[PDB]
Amino acid sequence: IIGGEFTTIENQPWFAAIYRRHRGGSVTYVCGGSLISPCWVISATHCFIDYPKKEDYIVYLGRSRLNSNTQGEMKFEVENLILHKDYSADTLAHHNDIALLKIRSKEGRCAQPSRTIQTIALPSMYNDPQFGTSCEITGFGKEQSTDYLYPEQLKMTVVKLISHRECQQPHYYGSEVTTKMLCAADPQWKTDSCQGDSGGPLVCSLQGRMTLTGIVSWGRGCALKDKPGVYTRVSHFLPWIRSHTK
Ligand SMILES: N=C(N)c1ccc2cc(C(=O)Nc3ccccc3)ccc2c1
Repeated sequence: IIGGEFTTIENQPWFAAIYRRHRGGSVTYVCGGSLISPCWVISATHCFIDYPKKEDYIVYLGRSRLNSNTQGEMKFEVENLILHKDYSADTLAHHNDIALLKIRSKEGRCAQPSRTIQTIALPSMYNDPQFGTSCEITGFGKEQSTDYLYPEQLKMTVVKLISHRECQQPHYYGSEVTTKMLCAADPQWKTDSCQGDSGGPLVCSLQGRMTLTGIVSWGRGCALKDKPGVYTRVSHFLPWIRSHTK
């Protein structure tokens, strides 16, 4: 997250921290995710497509720091890694950038909801917030594009949704951004998601309900002028999510 504020997991209790185990035992951070039901975390297929072995992943819920075992956190392995069969990547745009991770503790249990571990509601069909609505993003991604390290403390920021017609303007993304994607950015271009925030949530309060409107997917650079963050439009994928979690 470029700009924004440092936060803790009690403020974003649906946030999942996803890591990967390498040959030799080193563990590195991969992407964010969101808890949609006790056994299911939703994220972005581009985070996993090049390393599709479910055994390599570690998922934490209730974790506030990249290298601390936060009090109350829960650690999980991935029982089922579901990648979207029509996922694809263009030079900038990622398509069907959505994935499901069925999670299990070493005892075979799903998440236990608590003050610091909670689900986030899915959106309803054909009912996303209007352009100009403020939504929040959360993640352990880069603080500056030139950084190679990720921040130790979880961050959040607030951005505004941008219409499809504005996002398809020539100086924005043209025809590369589709109706299955949602743009969101800072009008002053000082805060955004960045590399390492992929898979994480874009949460919008809609009609008084906190909702997982989007999933961090792609963007040209980070916090660049006329280059919004692009998010998978979760409401489009409700049939896919329902069918793949049944
Ligand atoms: N400007 C943004 N909001 C934004 C969002 C997501 C991003 C993802 C990556 C990224 O590294 N994606 C990726 C990583 C590995 C394989 C495929 C895509 C880089 C910059 C981003 C900026």
